[PDB]
Amino acid sequence: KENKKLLCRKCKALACYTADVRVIEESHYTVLGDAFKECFVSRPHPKPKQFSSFEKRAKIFCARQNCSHDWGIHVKYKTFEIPVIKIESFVVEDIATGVQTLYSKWKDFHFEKIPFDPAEMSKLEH
Amino acid sequence: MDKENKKLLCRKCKALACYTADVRVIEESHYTVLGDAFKECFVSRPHPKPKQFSSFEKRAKIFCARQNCSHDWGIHVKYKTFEIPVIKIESFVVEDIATGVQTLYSKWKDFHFEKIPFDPAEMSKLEH
RNA sequence: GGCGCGCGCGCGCC
RNA sequence: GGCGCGCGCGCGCC
Ligand SMILES: [Zn+2]
Ligand SMILES: [Zn+2]
Repeated sequence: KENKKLLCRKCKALACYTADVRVIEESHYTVLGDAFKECFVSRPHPKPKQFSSFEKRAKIFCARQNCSHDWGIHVKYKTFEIPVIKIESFVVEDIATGVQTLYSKWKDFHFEKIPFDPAEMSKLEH
Repeated sequence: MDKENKKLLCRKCKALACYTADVRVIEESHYTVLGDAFKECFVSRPHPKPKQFSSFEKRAKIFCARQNCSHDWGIHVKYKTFEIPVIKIESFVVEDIATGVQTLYSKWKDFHFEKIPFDPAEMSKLEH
């Protein structure tokens, strides 16, 4: 349906749009685009682990000045290296009303959840 | 012997608070404790945001009597003609007497024991 | 990241 | 007190 914005919960800076969100295995969420990479920084995860289909390499934080709010992790998924965000760190804002809402779990936030597609990235990267 | 009775220990200092046998439930939601033995285990002071709700008149927040703990245990209310303490299971360690196993419950609804309903006749029979 | 629990605390409703 | 929500810190399992 309509498009929404994701704002950092701590500093409230624009993070990304739900239009660029892709769902893996119906439970993990990543964001497509090179623009988004400017929004977060990556750093060594203290306790690296491997679950489901990923290999946890680091945690990502808000790229902003004094913010650095924990946004999620960065992993290895198949032939890719992608960030994985937790809805709990962001504020969802309806673009046409300014109405903001907070979700604790991805399952409680109902929007168009488009599945992650490897062919969708090799088309934008090649 | 009844091997369902449980001890309630202050979560912060581990001191004995009371037994589940002395616990009475008001309106299927609020839990209070019977007897003076329990009255010696806590202290109280006026509540910040309180008073009227349900059939209660929140008259104070109660804490663990141990001067080196003072853990929050609940509140004291005016219920009908009585003045009673109301406790939150979230503040205690549940220890099963028969096996010593300790458990932590965040909600009364999760703690399963023989829940005896509060009854004024009981209150009275013990006052005279 | 998902799920779960713990510790400390704030706010609303009754 | 019950119920809901949020803030900060930590742990377990995958
Ligand atoms: Zn931020
Ligand atoms: Zn204590």
